[PDB]
Amino acid sequence: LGLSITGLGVQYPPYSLGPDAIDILSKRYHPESPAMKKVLAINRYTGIDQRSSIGNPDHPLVNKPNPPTVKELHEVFMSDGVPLAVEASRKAMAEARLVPAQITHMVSTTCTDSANPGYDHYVAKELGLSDRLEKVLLHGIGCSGGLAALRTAANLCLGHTARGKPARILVLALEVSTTMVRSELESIDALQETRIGIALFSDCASAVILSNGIGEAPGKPAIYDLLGWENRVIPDSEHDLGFDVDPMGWKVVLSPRVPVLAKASLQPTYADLLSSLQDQLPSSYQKPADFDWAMHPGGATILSGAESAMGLTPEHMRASYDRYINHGNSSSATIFSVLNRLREKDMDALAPGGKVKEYVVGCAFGPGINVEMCMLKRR
Amino acid sequence: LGLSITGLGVQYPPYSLGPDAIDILSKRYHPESPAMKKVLAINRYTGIDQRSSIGNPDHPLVNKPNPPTVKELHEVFMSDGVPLAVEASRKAMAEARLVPAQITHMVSTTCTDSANPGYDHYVAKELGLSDRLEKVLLHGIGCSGGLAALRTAANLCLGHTARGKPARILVLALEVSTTMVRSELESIDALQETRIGIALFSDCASAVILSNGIGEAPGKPAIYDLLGWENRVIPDSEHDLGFDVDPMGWKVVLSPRVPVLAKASLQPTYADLLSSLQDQLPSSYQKPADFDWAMHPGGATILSGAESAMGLTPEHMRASYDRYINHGNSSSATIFSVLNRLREKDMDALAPGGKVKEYVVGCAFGPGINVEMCMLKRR
Ligand SMILES: CCCCCCCCCCCCCCCCCCCC(=O)O
Repeated sequence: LGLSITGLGVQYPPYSLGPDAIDILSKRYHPESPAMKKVLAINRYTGIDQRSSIGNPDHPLVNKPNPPTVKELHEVFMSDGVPLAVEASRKAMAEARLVPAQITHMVSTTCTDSANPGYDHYVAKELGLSDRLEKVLLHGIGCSGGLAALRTAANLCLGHTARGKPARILVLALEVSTTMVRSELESIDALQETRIGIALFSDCASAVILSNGIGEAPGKPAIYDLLGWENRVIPDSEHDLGFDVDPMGWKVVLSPRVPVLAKASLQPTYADLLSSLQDQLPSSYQKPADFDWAMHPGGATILSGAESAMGLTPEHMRASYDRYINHGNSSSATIFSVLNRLREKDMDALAPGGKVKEYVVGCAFGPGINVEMCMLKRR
Repeated sequence: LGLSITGLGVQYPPYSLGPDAIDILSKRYHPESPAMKKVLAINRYTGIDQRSSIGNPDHPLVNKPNPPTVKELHEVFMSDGVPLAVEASRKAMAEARLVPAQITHMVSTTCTDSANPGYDHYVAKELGLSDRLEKVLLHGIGCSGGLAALRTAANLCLGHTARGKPARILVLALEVSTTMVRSELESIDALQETRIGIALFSDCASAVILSNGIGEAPGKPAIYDLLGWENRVIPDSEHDLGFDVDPMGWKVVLSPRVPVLAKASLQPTYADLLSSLQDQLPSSYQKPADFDWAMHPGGATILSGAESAMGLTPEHMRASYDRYINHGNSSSATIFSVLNRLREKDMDALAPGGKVKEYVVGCAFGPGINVEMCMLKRR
């Protein structure tokens, strides 16, 4: 295929918040109620130690009499979110040793903004990218966005390959979820339903460069080679997982069924992934535990579910646990943060069998329910 | 390249709104004011006779004490817009002689909805498309979306060509703008600014099937072959055109510069398009007047601007005027409606000098400002 990730960059925002950040804001704006009690309790059962945020509980946006409107949310997405995407993209470009003029496409995603021009326009502008740049801003897909953007970039790379053209694609995910805290609080208080969104999600931008190899001076270094991918939708599961537009932003839909449906989808999707490319793999990469696993940490039960279904230890998904515990679920931006972390020396120390694996399965689930899986070779 | 459009389908909603529709609603919900007076005057000089709509001025969505919220807008996008998209897609597939299992990708666009799962998920499910379908839902681009989606589908088709696989891509645009009438009325009244969007925009869904030829019969019919494409961003023009998310939907941004910038972009974009394919065109197809022009009718001065810049008659853009006069500006869905109409016998009889052209230039502009242009060969 000639497809390789030649750079990765991750930018988390300045603030790191413990579980009491939610308690502070809840107390400030709502009297205690049964549903709030339940959710405040759940906020402490996730296994997330700290979450990344563009701000703290005293930020003016979330301290109005009302939750901020979707317009007010957009304003902060641009002032505090966009800067993170530019820095993540610069880092990925620096690692890949590419200059702005060499970027041929950009595939971006977010589920926590709506805008025309889209946020990718402003990022490309700050990076000084070409006025001829081909851009894709994906919408509709939430947490599976990082891998869906990577898969989309792969297809686009191969389109240029078919024409004998160099392709260097900036693949970007930016999520700013923590600003919707007051919206979720209002829904919990007024509707008295146990909405677990406030407990899970955080802010982040992450980027990789995907190259089709054409035009590279030979023997050029890469971090991962992209070998293959699979994608599926789980039937009759639209009502289980979603993010509905609202004058207050977007409202989380997240049912108890989600981690059950996700776990059941793992084994047959992995089978299809592996069968499409097994003849490219060595004898030491045959069963799920032989690989390192870059799982999107959608929640604690996704990780324990995956360990259970595939027969893995936590250390097989060490970088996933690392991001989840220390940063929380940053939706589409999390997966590239995981792949970035996985190749660092202190994750190497924790490799199952004392063997850092040459092959990595990536996996993510999102609204649909959409399942995304990919196979990487780590150089 | 082996790329062709093998089917097209267009579905307008049943209702047609004359210039009185805006008068009815404004009088019902707002006092007389200078800004309202100006907009009501301008409305009658747009060059539009009728605008296609999912409803009439007595629709309950637009007759509440306040404008509908973006949540209420989504509900109607889903109930009234999605069925148009399913039917436009069905018709494109029918002309292409394809069954649901043959569709390998879907590339969709809208700027008048935000949802997760996006509207494309629900359209694909209604059509019975594959659980393995690769989907792209574009955001951030508004009116240029039809051609951006076509261009994106072109790169994706070629991705499959690189692997020797068949690609048949459903390319879909759906816009429902008429529902934001109370939002724009409120802005005109409140801000006392002459906002002309209310007078221009309408509702439509349109779709094409783009094929990469692999596994097609030798010399398989098509309606158009896709020969090439160009895309550019006009620098320093983000403020000139846009669609900002808001509790009441999205608010139109439009400066006086737009017609001049659009007009001025034609010559260099066209020159680049043609330079990239000079020895694929006959010498009888060199200057703009040599081609038929499928121009996105953004407004009357866009069509007249193009005539002036490029030395064309109104009949060079006959299908563009036909859509504009009779249906209004349906944003991203308009271009495929124009391309569908252009090939009808009725438009043939109005060709410049009675010469129906073998090559068609498609052109659209949207927020960015993004310019898109493509070269089609008509069969
Ligand atoms: C800026 C001030 C910081 C305030 C305290 C920080 C705590 C914030 C709680 C997080 C709110 C979560 C809102 C849910 C976002 C959902 C993301 C997409 C999920 C999906 O794809 O369905």
